Amino acid sequence: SELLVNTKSGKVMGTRVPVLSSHISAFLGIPFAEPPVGNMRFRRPEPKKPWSGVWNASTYPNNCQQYVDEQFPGFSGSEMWNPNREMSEDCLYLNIWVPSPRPKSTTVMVWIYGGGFYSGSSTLDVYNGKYLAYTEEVVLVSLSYRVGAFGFLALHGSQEAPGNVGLLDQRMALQWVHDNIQFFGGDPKTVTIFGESAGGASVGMHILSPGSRDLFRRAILQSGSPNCPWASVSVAEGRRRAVELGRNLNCNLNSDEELIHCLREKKPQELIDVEWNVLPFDSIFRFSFVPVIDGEFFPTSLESMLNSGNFKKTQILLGVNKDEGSFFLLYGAPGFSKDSESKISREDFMSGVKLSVPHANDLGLDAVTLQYTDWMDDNNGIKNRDGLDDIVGDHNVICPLMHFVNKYTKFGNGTYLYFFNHRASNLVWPEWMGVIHGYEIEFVFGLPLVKELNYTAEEEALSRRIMHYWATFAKTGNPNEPHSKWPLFTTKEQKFIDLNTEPMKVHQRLRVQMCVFWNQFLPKLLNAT
Ligand SMILES: CC1=C[C@H]2Cc3[nH]c(=O)ccc3[C@]3(C1)NCCC[C@H]23
Ligand SMILES: *[C@@H]1O[C@H](CO)[C@@H](O)[C@H](O)[C@H]1NC(C)=O
Ligand SMILES: *[C@@H]1O[C@H](CO)[C@@H](O)[C@H](O)[C@H]1NC(C)=O
Repeated sequence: SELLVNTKSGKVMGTRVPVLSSHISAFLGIPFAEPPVGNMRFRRPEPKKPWSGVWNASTYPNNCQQYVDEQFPGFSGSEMWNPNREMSEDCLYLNIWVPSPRPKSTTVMVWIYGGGFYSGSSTLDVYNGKYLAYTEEVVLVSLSYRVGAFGFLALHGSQEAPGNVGLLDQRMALQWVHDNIQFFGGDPKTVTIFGESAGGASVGMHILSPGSRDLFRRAILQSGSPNCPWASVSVAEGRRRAVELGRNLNCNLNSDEELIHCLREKKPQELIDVEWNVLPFDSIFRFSFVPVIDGEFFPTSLESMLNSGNFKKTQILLGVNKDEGSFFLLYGAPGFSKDSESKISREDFMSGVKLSVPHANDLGLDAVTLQYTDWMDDNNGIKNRDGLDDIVGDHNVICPLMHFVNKYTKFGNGTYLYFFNHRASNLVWPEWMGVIHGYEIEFVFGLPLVKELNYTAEEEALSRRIMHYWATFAKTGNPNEPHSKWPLFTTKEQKFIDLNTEPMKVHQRLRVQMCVFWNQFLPKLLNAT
């Protein structure tokens, strides 16, 4: 039977699922590690003990314990990202969608969710791999990993809460896939990891980390880069945040062992309740528990690794959306609201600048402000709103990604860059938010192919184009159909393409004007001052 698979960890039984008037197999909730509960909380994941009998892989697993967004109760726009299954620390499972009939050795894609390392679920409707698996005939895997303090509390030096364990969870799932995907018809030597936002930064981190490199072949990064300003902290800052968390739960802070023991005696929600209290500055696009530059998972600083070519050399496909910053300004910056056009005053603009570059001194805040203000029309509310949107997106996603792509391309074996700028016709978020962070995902996963979802014919065609670009690249290292063009991104030309419903257009030097400011000038200014 097609729904029965014997793996090295034991036998699993899947389920048939309908998709676009057809069907494929799905093995949901396959465990890849021992439950990270009790004394195991904060510890590195342990490989799953093989089992006898048949594991029921017919239903989605629990979602990891995480902060739940209740900023707009009942609103589909935000609810679609919240956990849609019971939360539990016993959450280390993966999902696999397999074409029917079962392939023998086909292209494999592994998805990594990316809610800023503090949230995300492999079970969201927007992450349903059945459309992509089916349409492109690939074996689609979505993994899970601990988020928040559970996945990233870091007390460097202790073996109890070393930090980066959520990245280790990802690595274990990649290892399981590498070891067992052949049994589901996938080619373990042709695995492409892909992810968005923190998932995109994660993908880059596995490209960098020596211990993760051999577990996959190619990589796709969507609106996320490993060098993003919010994607990691130093060992010292990580330690400070762990101590501060303990201080918030009235923990004994006499030793690491004292602190860790206390944190393990707290219920999941108690940790989540005070998680946002440990940030060092009032800021946006900053998350509490993220990867730590530790000397193990990351041998040296990211920049020196990038500079010396110390990373997996292969092909990558990546890009960004037009208005990456809007979501974060909506959730926090003074002046933005979901139901108004959010025209911004000069004063709120400046408050926004400060929330956006929290580490900067006044001179630095002045430099940014100068750079993004139209001094002829400095009180124009629309311009202030849009400039702030660009500041957030440029600083947090685009420029860090452009720096990564340029550093990578000097040593890689092929780069393909895109700029996604199509606003979905059925978007429930206000128009001022534009092409929002995370909204290219639904096209990558092919939801536009589903009639009831209300997309236009043009949108369905865009989704098919994107899915085929992603799948062809995963299979060959080139998104273009041989003898059927998305140009290769090179150090010299630096070409990229737009992804929308209009005829493809090739461009060059994506936001180079602003990224020279964020990647070369500002860092220099903050270091001199
Ligand atoms: C940090 C973050 C980054 C984006 C990616 C993401 N991914 C998730 O899985 C859950 C929430 C989210 C986010 C939170 N909130 C919903 C809109 C997308 C963004
Ligand atoms: C688990 O598998 C059994 C069959 O062995 C099935 O009846 C059940 O519905 C599955 N999941 C549930 C509902 O707990
Ligand atoms: C990738 O590597 C192969 C051989 O190692 C080489 O022939 C090819 O030119 C490289 N491609 C790129 C885009 O660098």
